[PDB]
Amino acid sequence: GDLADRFAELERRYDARLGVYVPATGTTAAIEYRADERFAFCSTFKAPLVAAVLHQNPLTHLDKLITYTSDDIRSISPVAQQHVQTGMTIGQLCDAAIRYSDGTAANLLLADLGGPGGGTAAFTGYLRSLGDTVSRLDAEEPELNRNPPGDERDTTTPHAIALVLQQLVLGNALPPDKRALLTDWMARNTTGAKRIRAGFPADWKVIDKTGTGDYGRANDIAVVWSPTGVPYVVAVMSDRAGGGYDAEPREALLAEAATCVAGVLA
Repeated sequence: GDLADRFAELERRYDARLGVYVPATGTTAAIEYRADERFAFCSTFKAPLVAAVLHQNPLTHLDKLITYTSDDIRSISPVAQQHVQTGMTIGQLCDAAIRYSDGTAANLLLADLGGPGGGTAAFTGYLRSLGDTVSRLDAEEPELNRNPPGDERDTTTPHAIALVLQQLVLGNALPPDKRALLTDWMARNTTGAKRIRAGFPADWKVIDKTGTGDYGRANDIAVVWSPTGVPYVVAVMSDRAGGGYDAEPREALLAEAATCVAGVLA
């Protein structure tokens, strides 16, 4: 049979472009479909963003209180928009950026990393530090969701983001204490319940970070553990740019791609 042909079928059926990368392991072949094509990050960048902040600071930084105003809410911010009077610690911002894709939390973390004018360049440099010479972040929330198809700004590839996530969660990019915090935030994220999680049987552990944006963009990046505890990284990216900037993103496409990945990893 041919898994690439089945991913092409999914593209036809959803009127979408699909990108998949599951890195090879000691027990398994890579899965790669449009893996070197660019896709917008959308909120998937918030996982490596939290990694960057963890990397750059001692863990005491998690307790630093960040203050902001209602004028700083410029994107979908389910947590931050309720704490304008209290502020939020860095740890709380990390939590909100991963579990609620909070755009203001992500913009505040970008500013923590790079200063007000340098956060996106700082983030890009963190990915350069992991060996990623393709990905680039250029805008903050919400504009990073909104670039036209073909614009390289605010893009990654399934191959690049999968190998970043592999290094962050399974590899040694972060010390194991910091790694555990990133893994726990991703593990307590329910935003992706209808994406990669929906394509893996309930006895597999799935931690993930979703992304959603214009031109029908729906992404999910996950680490999964088999019932016997074998880990894999699964990156699924999609867009529906043929439908225009207001094309509906389709979570189900990512669930079905994930089902096809789970069928070959099971």
